[PDB]
Amino acid sequence: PQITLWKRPLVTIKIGGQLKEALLDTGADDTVIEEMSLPGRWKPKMIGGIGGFIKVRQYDQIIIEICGHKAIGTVLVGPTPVNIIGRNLLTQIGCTLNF
Amino acid sequence: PQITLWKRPLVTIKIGGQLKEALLDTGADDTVIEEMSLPGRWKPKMIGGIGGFIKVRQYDQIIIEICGHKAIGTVLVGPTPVNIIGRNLLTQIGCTLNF
Ligand SMILES: N[C@H](C(=O)Nc1cncc(F)c1CC[C@@H]1CN[C@H](COC(=O)NCC(F)(F)F)CO1)[C@@H](c1ccc(Cl)cc1)c1cc(F)cc(F)c1
Ligand SMILES: [Cl-]
Ligand SMILES: [Cl-]
Repeated sequence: PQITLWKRPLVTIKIGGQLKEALLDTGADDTVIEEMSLPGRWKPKMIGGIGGFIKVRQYDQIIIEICGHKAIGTVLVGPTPVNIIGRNLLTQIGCTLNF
Repeated sequence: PQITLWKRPLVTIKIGGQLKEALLDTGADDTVIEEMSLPGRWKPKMIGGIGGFIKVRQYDQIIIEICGHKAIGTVLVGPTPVNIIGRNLLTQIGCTLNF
């Protein structure tokens, strides 16, 4: 698909058996989801951006389905104001910016 | 151009006759630049990011070139960690997300 940017590029994702809405964010290095349980090992991480830093849990090798495309990668879980799909997963679905 | 996301989508911008580097950010509603002088009057604005909210100065109808494409619109100035080109200007340059 071709997604215009007149509104926030929100899409449905499937993660940890749950359907959620998330923002396709080219400015994010990482994928960050609001509090939820994920299986496996995790380690703490700090991520920064506008407003400063938040502490999150880093889960590796998490399968995700984004707008119907399956991928795998690291998923961070913590107090983000919005679920964001960052570059680490956007690359896997072949997402590019075009102008 | 077509920009992949294996690395940060950093581009050159020109504002106030000066070249700067900025991130093309589909997750950002607005465009926010690090401290600099801009002409005219400004209005107050609060923006929220991954770590919370920050106060910025809102300047309207600012001429800005983004990766060689001319835009004229709102630019926020404040304590952002990186210069961000958000949707307000990505739409002016005809940028879309594609996969
Ligand atoms: N309204 C909010 C917004 O648009 N804020 C905004 C506006 N204009 C310029 C900006 F910059 C911003 C800050 C966000 C941008 C998003 N992409 C980058 C993320 O990357 C890093 O954090 N670090 C990497 C590096 F930036 F440092 F490089 C840079 O921060 C929006 C939002 C809030 C937080 C986040 Cl995370 C993403 C989106 C939102 C809030 C909500 F509650 C519900 C929603 F649907 C949408
Ligand atoms: Cl990853
Ligand atoms: Cl590729």
